[PDB]
Parts: sequence; C-alpha cells; structure tokens
Amino acid sequence: AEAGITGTWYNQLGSTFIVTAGADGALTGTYESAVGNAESRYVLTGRYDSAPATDGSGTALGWTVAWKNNYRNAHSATTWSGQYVGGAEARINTQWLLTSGTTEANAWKSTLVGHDTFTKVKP
Amino acid sequence: AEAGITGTWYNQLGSTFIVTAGADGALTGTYESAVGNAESRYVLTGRYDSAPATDGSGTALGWTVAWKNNYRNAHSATTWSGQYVGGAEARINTQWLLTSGTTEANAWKSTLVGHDTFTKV
Amino acid sequence: AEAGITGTWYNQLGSTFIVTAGADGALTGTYESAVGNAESRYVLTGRYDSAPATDGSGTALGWTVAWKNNYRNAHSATTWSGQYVGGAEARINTQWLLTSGTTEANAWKSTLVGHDTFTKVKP
Amino acid sequence: AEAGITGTWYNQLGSTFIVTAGADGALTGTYESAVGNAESRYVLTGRYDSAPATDGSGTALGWTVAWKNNYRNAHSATTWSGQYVGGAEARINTQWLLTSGTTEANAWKSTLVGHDTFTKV
Ligand SMILES: N=C1N[C@H]2[C@H](CS[C@H]2CCCCC(=O)O)N1
Ligand SMILES: N=C1N[C@H]2[C@H](CS[C@H]2CCCCC(=O)O)N1
Ligand SMILES: N=C1N[C@H]2[C@H](CS[C@H]2CCCCC(=O)O)N1
Ligand SMILES: N=C1N[C@H]2[C@H](CS[C@H]2CCCCC(=O)O)N1
Repeated sequence: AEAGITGTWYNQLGSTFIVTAGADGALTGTYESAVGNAESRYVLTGRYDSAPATDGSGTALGWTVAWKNNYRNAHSATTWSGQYVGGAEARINTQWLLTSGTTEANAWKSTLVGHDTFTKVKP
Repeated sequence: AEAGITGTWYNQLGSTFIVTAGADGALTGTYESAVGNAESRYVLTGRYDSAPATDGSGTALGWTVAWKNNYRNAHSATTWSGQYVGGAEARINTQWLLTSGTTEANAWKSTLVGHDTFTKV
Repeated sequence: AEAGITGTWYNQLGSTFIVTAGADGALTGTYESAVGNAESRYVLTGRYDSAPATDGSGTALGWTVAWKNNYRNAHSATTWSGQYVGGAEARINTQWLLTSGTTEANAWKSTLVGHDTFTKVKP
Repeated sequence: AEAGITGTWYNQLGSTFIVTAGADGALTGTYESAVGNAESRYVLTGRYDSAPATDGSGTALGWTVAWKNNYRNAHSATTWSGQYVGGAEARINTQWLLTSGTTEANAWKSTLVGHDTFTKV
C-alpha cells in the first residue's frame, strides 16, 4: 500500500526517514541520520512492490542514501533492503549495507552490514 | 570517474544494467536479470557520490530494483551497495541484499546476500 | 571472560545455545534450533577473544553449526559473528550467514543473512 | 569432495589457510592473513557437511578465527560461511562477517561483510 508506507518513520538510533510511496512503485524522500559523518537531510530514492500478496506477507522494498548533501560529504552510500509490515503497529524491518569509497588496497574493509527497525509516527 | 558510470554494464551472470548518472548524485535506468523469478526489464533507481575523493578512492553508489514489471511480480527487492572504479577497465564492485516479502513466520529466512561485479564488457 | 560466556543462552526464536568458553579462546557446545530443517542438538565450535579490552567494549566471538547430526542433514551451515556484552543482563548480539550446498547454477541464492540476540539464562 | 577439503588453500589477498577436515564434520587448522591488524598465524575451528548430497551440489562449511595470538590482539573475530566444490580445480567460495568488540555507542558500525574465494594454487 503506498499510503501505508508514506509517512514519517524513525529507527532505534533516532534517525528520521520521511518517504512518499508513488503509484508506479517509486520511493522518494529524505533521510536524517543520528550517527556517522552525517549532518542534516540527505536525499533517498528507492523502489517497493506496489502489488504485494493478499495474505499476511510483508511488502518488499529498498532504498539508497549517498551521504553527500550541501553541507557534508562522507563518500559513502547505504542501501536498506527489507519489508514493510502493516497493522496498528506498522514497521519496516531492514538489513543494510554501508559502502565507503576506498583505494583498491582497502576495498576488503569497505562495507559495513547491520539492521534497522523503523516505527511509523506520521503520514 | 566523471560521467563514466553512465553506460551499459554486465555482470558475471549475464544480467545487463543500463544507467544514467545525473550531475547531482542520481542514478536511473533499467535492469534485465538472467536469474531468479524475473522476466524482462525492471526499473532501477539509486544514488552515488557526485563529488568523490581526489586520492585514489572508488566512487560509493547503491541502487534498488523491486522485481515487479508488467509481466512478473516476484514480491522481492534487491539493493546493491558498492563502488565504481574507472580506468582502462572500469568496474562496479558490489554486495547485494535480496529481501522477499514473507509472513512473520518466515521472516528469519527472508534475505539473501551475495556479491556482483559489473564491467562494460 | 570465559565464565561470562559459558552457559545456557536463548535467542528470540526460542533456540538454545549451550556453550563452554575454554581458556585458550575456544568455544564448544551444542545448538538446538527452533526453525528450519533441524531436529535435536547439533555440535558447535567457535573462537572468542580471551583477552578483551578493559573498558566497556564487547568481546568479539564467532561460531559455526553444520546442520547435520545423527537424525537429520540439512546440507547447510550457519556461522554467527558478534559480541558478548556482560553486565546483569548479559547478551550476545550477532549477525549470521546460512549457506546451503547448491549446484553452480544456484550458487547466487545459497546464502541467507540475518541477526540473532541471545539472553543468558544459566551457567 | 571426499577428504579434498584437507589442504593448504590461498585466497585472492595472499592469505593462507591450512585445514584438516575430520570424518565427522570438524574443521581445524591455522590461518595466516596478509591484511588488517594481524601478525602471524591464528587458530581456526569450523564445521562442514560430512555427508553432502549426491546430486551436483557443493559441500556447506564455515569456520571462525578470533584475531588474537601470542603476538597480536585485534579484538575481533571473522566467520566465513560457504561451500567447497571439488573437481579439477577445487575451490571454496565464501562470504564472511568480521565483528570488532566495540562500546555500545559504536555497535552499529561493528561488522564488516565481504567475500573470499580460496583455491589450492
Ligand atoms: N540511521 C542509520 N544511521 C547509520 C545506519 C545505516 S547508514 C548510517 C549512517 C551513516 C552516516 C554517514 C556515514 O557515516 O557514512 N542507520
Ligand atoms: N544479477 C543478479 N541477479 C540476481 C543477483 C541478485 S538480484 C538476483 C535476481 C533475482 C530476481 C528476482 C527473484 O528471484 O526474486 N544478481
Ligand atoms: N536459531 C536460529 N535458527 C535459524 C537462525 C540462523 S541458522 C537457523 C536454523 C537453520 C536450521 C537448519 C536449516 O534450515 O538449514 N537462528
Ligand atoms: N583473508 C582475509 N583477510 C581479511 C578478510 C576477512 S578477515 C580479514 C583479516 C582481518 C585481520 C584482523 C583485523 O584487522 O581486525 N579475509
């Protein structure tokens, strides 16, 4: 459901995710991180399944944030891959990958992996 | 480096990805996979660092593909996170996460992880 | 601390992890999973940092379970990588990789990734 | 397949791993890395499927290395999860997780993920 996803969400670290789910399966919005070499809002773009299953299955989605805005550039990008689970307590459960640009030599230590859970607050 | 991300790339599995990199960090294009519950092209959208470091570092990027098009709906989405390295042989080294929408019961087994390397060859 | 780690632990899915931390950095014990093509106990082996930092840092560790015992064989193995955090509420926070043996053709869909949190019950 | 996992393997980064595979699924040996806060050999322990499927499937395995030896202590541990494929050119394809002990504050950035391919060459 696009409307289900559309809104303001927050995760356990205190980050803000403002997203709009478009009818063609598009996701656009802004991300505000509570951690890292990150200041202010960052543009996010993603995709979700706009025709999910009619049973109790989550809606698959994913989005990317490149950590560069007009104030900072961390030379890194995070992709979140997960599912939206609707109900009274709507959640987005994700696993993420954070890759930093590196020299060829340090490429083996370029990617962090973790997981985030988002709770919806507003539309 | 420079507009070099724009182009048609191919990975080890025969998948093709056509992308346009916008001056300000946007990535847009299509993806056509050769594996999984996939048939035809799919829209892709992502972001990349449009001001990378001057030292010899790669360009951080990432993109998403929801596997639903007019033909098929696999109820899943893959995100690729990596970095582009230009030169005589430009390549995009990535790690990816593929999440399938599941019931809560099967949520523990909802995400696959792998790696793909793309070249313009 | 070996004694801190040694004991009975359980995670959010209802699985049991019985482990002994040896003085040389070794971990041995048994795992009982509440999910998958898994029945009864399985042998686990792992390693942990037996000389961790004197500040509030967790203790790094990891272990493997090959899902084959005398009753079942799932042809798969899981490795858990994480940290032990001591206190009154001792936890082991992990991220895991589950690889299934596959044909070359299906190798791209051989590995699942997830995360588990363990709470200690007994010594 | 068979006792073929036993041996000395090498990965793309120059690391060497010497392993003995026990009849019942145990893996024991040493690892010597060429990258990170590492100096000399480290003990490794793991498990593998000692009764793999007869169809053309790989042998599931995994092992752990805590990065502490008599010389160095990096306060970290890496786990590799993958599968062995025998043949004219045997190889072990793996994905790994490297966790560093951190304060709670930095727990979000405690784990690196990558992939390594080992051959006997
Ligand atoms: N809300 C979250 N913040 C951290 C995790 C995943 S990405 C990350 C922020 C990184 C900030 C910029 C950086 O350090 O590169 N979730
Ligand atoms: N080129 C790639 N194709 C496979 C891997 C990761 S994404 C995947 C295709 C999956 C298609 C949809 C599905 O089976 O659910 N990389
Ligand atoms: N306690 C847990 N059980 C599942 C996760 C990670 S490994 C897994 C069990 C798999 C059981 C055997 C299998 O299906 O291959 N944690
Ligand atoms: N052969 C490999 N070496 C690096 C990757 C994953 S494990 C890593 C070595 C890390 C050494 C310890 C450290 O820096 O903390 N594979």
